[PDB]
Amino acid sequence: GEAPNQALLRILKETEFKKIKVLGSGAFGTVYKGLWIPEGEKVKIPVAIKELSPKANKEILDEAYVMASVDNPHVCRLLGICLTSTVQLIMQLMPFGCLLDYVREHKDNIGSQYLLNWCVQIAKGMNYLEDRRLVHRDLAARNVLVKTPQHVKITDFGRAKLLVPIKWMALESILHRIYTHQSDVWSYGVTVWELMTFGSKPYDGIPASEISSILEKGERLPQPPICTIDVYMIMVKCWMIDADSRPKFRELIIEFSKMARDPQRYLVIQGDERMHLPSPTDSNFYMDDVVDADEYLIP
Ligand SMILES: CO[C@H]1CCN(c2nccc(Nc3cc4c(cn3)nc([C@@H](C)O)n4[C@@H](C)C(F)(F)F)n2)C[C@H]1F
Repeated sequence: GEAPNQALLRILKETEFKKIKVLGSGAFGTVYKGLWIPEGEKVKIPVAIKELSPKANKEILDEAYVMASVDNPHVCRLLGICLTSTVQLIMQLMPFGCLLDYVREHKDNIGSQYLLNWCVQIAKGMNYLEDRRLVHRDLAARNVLVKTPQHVKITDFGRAKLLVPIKWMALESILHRIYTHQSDVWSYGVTVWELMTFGSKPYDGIPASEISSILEKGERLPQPPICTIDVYMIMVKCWMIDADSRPKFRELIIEFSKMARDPQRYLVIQGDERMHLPSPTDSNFYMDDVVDADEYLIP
């Protein structure tokens, strides 16, 4: 019926990696910036290490299962796990952090080209997850990470399933707990709104229990000031009541790619194209034998 999942789960020794500093901390545990120095390979790989009760152990292994099973340039994969007293997930270091914080902090240097290219990349990553029959269930700008300003990836498979974030959820999901690739499209629309408003909070000040009612009446997130009607119409289509009436991720790739070819026709930003963001062709952008996880293949 379903294809065998032949993904390899790499078990890493504690001695092969070192923690440098804390990147983030929450109820889940803590995420560290680190370096992975495998076997006798002559490589140093920058990594994010998530360090974690037997039920929270099952939750991290379920996320590890999904994360080890993906392989796409716009999705974050699991590099390996370490089985210590506490289970650790070894992931790629995304040095610019999450896209949500990035748009808030670099707003004055974010042009239309970057915003539209990020929409294309997220749609590509989501289309890949759809090809793998994976429903994300938690797509949001907080769960899109920045490898470089020109390269983003979807992460956080903590809610991902085969075949709660109320303000990012489709109406069928809030009311009936129905999740499909089309409910991920709704979240995609909310994520694009977060990018276009440079990280505004959706339905700010409105309690989560009031969202279902507000959506049923037909209220939607407002048109961001930089968006032309062309961009907003796309967002609005992601928020149709009929799931099948919403665009598909494959069509979202096409639509945002056409717009990314003439970005100033679709997003109106003051001082656009005179804006500068770090690129791997900059002084001290990037230390001996350091290799990015994307260039380090198999054991
Ligand atoms: C709740 O766990 C999440 C944590 C983020 N995850 C993730 N997936 C793949 C790569 C990756 N690397 C990654 C994550 C990073 C990072 C650099 N690289 N810098 C930050 C801070 C400064 O913003 N973070 C956040 C999201 C946090 F600290 F929370 F992790 N991080 C996916 C899940 F493990």
